[PDB]
Order: sequence, then structure tokens, then C-alpha cells
Amino acid sequence: NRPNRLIVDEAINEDNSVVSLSQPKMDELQLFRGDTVLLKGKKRREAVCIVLSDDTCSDEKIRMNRVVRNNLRVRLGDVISIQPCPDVKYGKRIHVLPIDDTVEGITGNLFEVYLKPYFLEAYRPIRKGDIFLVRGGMRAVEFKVVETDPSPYCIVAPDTVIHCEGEPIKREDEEESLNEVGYDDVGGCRKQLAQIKEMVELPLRHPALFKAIGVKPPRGILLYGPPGTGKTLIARAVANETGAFFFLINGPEIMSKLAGESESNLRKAFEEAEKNAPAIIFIDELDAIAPKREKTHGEVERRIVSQLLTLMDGLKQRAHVIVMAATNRPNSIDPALRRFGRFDREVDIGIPDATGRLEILQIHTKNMKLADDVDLEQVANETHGHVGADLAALCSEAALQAIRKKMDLIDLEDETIDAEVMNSLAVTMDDFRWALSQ
Amino acid sequence: VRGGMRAVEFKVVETDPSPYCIVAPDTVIHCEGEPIKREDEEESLNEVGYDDVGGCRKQLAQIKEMVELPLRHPALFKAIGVKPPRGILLYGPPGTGKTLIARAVANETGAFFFLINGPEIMSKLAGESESNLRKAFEEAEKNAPAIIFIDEL
Ligand SMILES: Nc1ncnc2c1ncn2[C@@H]1O[C@H](COP(=O)(O)OP(=O)(O)O)[C@@H](O)[C@H]1O
Ligand SMILES: Nc1ncnc2c1ncn2[C@@H]1O[C@H](COP(=O)(O)OP(=O)(O)O)[C@@H](O)[C@H]1O
Repeated sequence: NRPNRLIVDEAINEDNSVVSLSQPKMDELQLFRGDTVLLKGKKRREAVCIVLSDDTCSDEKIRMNRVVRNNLRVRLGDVISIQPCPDVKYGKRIHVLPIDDTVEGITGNLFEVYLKPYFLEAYRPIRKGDIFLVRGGMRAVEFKVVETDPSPYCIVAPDTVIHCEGEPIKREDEEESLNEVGYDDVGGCRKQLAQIKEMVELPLRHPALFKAIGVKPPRGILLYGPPGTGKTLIARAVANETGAFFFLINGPEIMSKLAGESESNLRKAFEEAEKNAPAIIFIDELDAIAPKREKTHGEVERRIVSQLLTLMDGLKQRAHVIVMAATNRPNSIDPALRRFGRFDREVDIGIPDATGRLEILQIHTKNMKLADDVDLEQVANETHGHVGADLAALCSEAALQAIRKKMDLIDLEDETIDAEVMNSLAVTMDDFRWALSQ
Repeated sequence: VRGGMRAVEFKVVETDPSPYCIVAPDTVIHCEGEPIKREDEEESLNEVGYDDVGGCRKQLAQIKEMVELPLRHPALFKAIGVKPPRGILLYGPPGTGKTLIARAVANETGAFFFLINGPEIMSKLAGESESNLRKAFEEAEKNAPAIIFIDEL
């Protein structure tokens, strides 16, 4: 019912110019190994990419990274149409500007540091209005294509002139920053994400379904695991990734308000999540609010839990809002929070495995220049019981250590850090060694 | 100059062979009886320094590199995306020099310092106590780069 309509799935290839289909689909569509394609999605939007084959992709689905997925205004699960675009040709001019909130903090020649490397002999196809990301100098810069000579699409070839007229455009509301949490910023968890994903899929993406249906979707999702496991990161991603409205509640934070002023906040919070539903309410250190078991004691401490219980049971309505909480383990939480209609779903986010760390390591080093001697697999292999928060700290320390030896001693700090400088600096295996040895 | 169980600070107001010279057995030394007032940007030597700490070495080496960049090269973090250590916890029995250590790193790094003491905070009336914690943190930020040292945590 249109051989060219596919379900936007996740990417295997992190490159902004490629999208993957399955060979049988490439046949049915008569597409080849490197063909440039025209992709149509929502809000009457389009994108141009290179299509490769992917034996793990299904005939119906299409793999595409978050950059393209945004250029198209679609979320995972959504459907787009694909059409060949052989008529595309070498670009003449190209005007692009950086998105202001992605270059604050730096000064220098971005073109040299970012554009030049990014395009260089890659022949990336671009459509006007495209927004693309480029990583370097320990950060990522967002660029919008303001206009292309062969309009509205063309390939950026070694001859294509690239204008970058010095004024950073301001981001437009409906243009989510790529610097946002995504499923692509989570590693290790997979089965857990698979579960959570399907749990919120319908209620958060197809609300009307529940207006017309009589079945009950899961209402509360509880996340188990030690600190720095990515529970918050996971919840924030599912929200972003699903266009859902997000509202974070933090125990310590709530539990520091004066008696009564504390509950007024819980309610004001829930009350707001509903205003913007579909929404996800994430209670951070939950056990900081609901421990009741044997450890609860206080004509306020108890008055709060009860308040949370009430607020929980208060859910159930139109566009649904789901509640996600986090704690280290069952035992911590008030048994009352389990009572079905409340936190009736549970997900245990263990500690990554060897592969999981390798994955996590990659995610946290994507914006930095790693020397060829850097062996992340080794690093992954020796960090047995680490959790994401650990690995991230490990990367952060290896980079700061690198910054202290190199840049630091030459001394070009405390001023207005130059991109070219930060861009040249490379973290070495020696730098990770230093970090792993503290 | 140290002596009489204390140290005296002296400023050279003028030298004959100006602006520099050697003080030899013949050099006359005037000391006209009026003590000048210290100038803001002239830190007293009677201040805590790494040179007033002994025993710790490896610990100071660590703490030093930990605060080096964030406290001496702030812009780095305005231009960078990495996270510097945020809280440094000091373990050890009483009278180990934890406070002295923290106060030195601050002075020694031109950092702004703000001391918070548990007993002190915990003696304010309910609510009046938290208002102080916030007012404290709030002030350390006004003068950042700064170091907030919570004493008896
Ligand atoms: N699975 C993961 N993938 C990538 N980074 C992770 C992961 N788990 C943790 N982290 C890192 O650790 C920090 C962990 O904190 P957070 O997400 O708040 O986790 P938790 O809620 O368990 O403390 C995250 O911001 C992220 O940088
Ligand atoms: N390593 C040290 N070197 C020099 N003096 C020290 C040292 N440790 C402690 N002291 C002395 O002991 C007093 C110790 O108190 P303080 O610095 O407040 O330590 P702590 O916070 O552990 O009680 C200091 O003011 C200093 O005179």
C-alpha cells in the first residue's frame, strides 16, 4: 500500500548523509548501493540522502539518524516516502550559518575547523533548509543550509564554494537541538529500552486510541539500578524521542521545601504535566520521598508519600501522561507505590557488560579527537563493574588531563578559547591511562 | 621578616640607586616611623599557603590538578563541553589540616573563598538555617571562580 512508504527506525550508521534499507526493498524500488534519494516526511518536509544496504533492516523499515529524522520532522515509528533523485548535481555556491546556541563559548574559524573537514571529498547531498551537525573541539556545532545554488538540493563537491557570512541564526522552536538526549546517547541498555519503548509507544504517540478504546495502558514505570546507570537519561530520551512533554521532579529538591510547601509542589508538578500531555513525569530519587516501609517517620514525611499516592491514583485521562520514577531497588520504595494502578511496571537497569561499556565509551568521546593509539575496547575491557556515570567521568578526566599537558603548558587559556586550538588537541591512550590510574 | 614570634611585612618605598640595587654593609636604611596601609591587591604573607602545609603531598597534588583548570581557566569550560570535578570530599581525623588545605588552594589560586560550618548552620532557627546555606552558595557564585568549604559536613 505504497512500496515507497517506510517506518523510520534507528540508524546503524551515524553519518548524516546516509539512510539504510534492505536489499529486497532496494530491488522492489530499483535503488543502488550509493544512489542519492529524496525523502519526504511531515510538515511538508524533505531531505536528500545516500542509500546503503542493511541486512539487519526489515523490508518495511528505514534506518536514519536523528539529524535526518529532524530535518524531516518525523519521530521513530513514523512513516516517510522514499523516491530516487538521480537528477541531482554538483553545487555552485552554498550559504550556511551556525545556530547561535551551538557556538556560544567558542571563537575562531568554524569553516576551517568544521565545514571544511565535514564536507571534504565526501560529496554530501544537501537540500536547502537542512540542519546538520558537526563534531569537534570537544563539542558539536549545528549548521543550517540557508540557500544552495543549484536549488533546492545539490551535492557539495570539491569545487562547491561555501559561504558562511558571520551571523549565527537563532533556533526556531520546532527545531530540536541535536545536543538533546536521544536513544543514541544511551548504551548498554537495549532490552530495557525495547520494553520502555513499547510501553509508552501508544499512549504517548497515539492518545486518541485511548479516547476510543477501553483498555488501560501502563501508568507508572519504575526504574531499578545503582546510581549513574542512566535512569534519568533514559527517561529524558524516551520523552524527547517521542515528542512527549517532560517534567522532572527530584526528591531531595521536593523534600527541602517547608512542610506543606513541599506537597503544593508535587501537585503543581503533576498538574502541569497534564496541561501539556502527552507527558512524562520523572520523579528522580523517589525513595527520597517514599520509603515508608520501616524508615518513614514524620507528620510531614508521611503526609507527603500519601500525597504522592493520591496524585498517582489521580491519573488516567485524555492524552495520557506516564509517570517514571527511579530508585536503587524495590526495598527502598514504599510498597504502596506498587499497588497496581500506580507504579505497576518495573525495569531493572543493570550495570553494562563489556560490550555495553565499549558502547557507552564511544558515546562520550564522539565530540573529542582521539589519537590512533586510543584503544577503547581495552578501556572497556578493564572497567568491569563501572556504570555510565563512571565511564563518562573517565572520559571527562582523560580529556581534562590531555588539556593540562598540551594546551595548558603552551598556555592559551583564560581569554576566549579558539576552536582551532581545541580542535587540534587529541586525547591519547596515555591520557586514558592516566585517568584509569587515579 | 620573621622574629619575636611573628612575621613583619615591609615595603620598599624607594631605593637610592633606583629602581633596583643591592643592600650592602654600607647601604643606609631609613625607616621613618609611619606604617603604610595595605593595598587590596597585596595579599598578606600571613595568609595560608601550600607552604604552610606539611605531610600531605600526594593529596595536594591531586586536589591541585583537580581545581587547576576550572579555577584558573574558566573560559576553557565556556568553550568546552567536558565536566570538571564538582565536589571534593576530604577524609581524615580532626586536626589533619583539611580546612587549612582548602583555604590554601583557594588563596594559592586567586579563588574566592567562603567557609560554611555545620555547627554554625545547625544552630540557626528552623528555616533560618537553610536560608543561610542558600545565601552562602548564592554568594560563592557571585564571586566565582570560588571554593565553598563546608566544615563539619
Ligand atoms: N547507559 C548509558 N549510556 C550513556 N551514558 C550513560 C549511561 N548511563 C549513565 N550514563 C552517564 O552517566 C550520567 C548518569 O546519570 P543519570 O542519567 O542521571 O543516571 P541515574 O539516574 O542512574 O543517576 C548520565 O548523564 C550519562 O552521562
Ligand atoms: N598538614 C599540616 N601542616 C601544618 N599544620 C597543620 C597540618 N594539619 C593540621 N595543622 C594545624 O592544625 C590546625 C588544624 O586545623 P584545621 O586546618 O582546621 O584541620 P581540620 O579541618 O582537619 O580540623 C591547623 O590550623 C594547623 O595549624
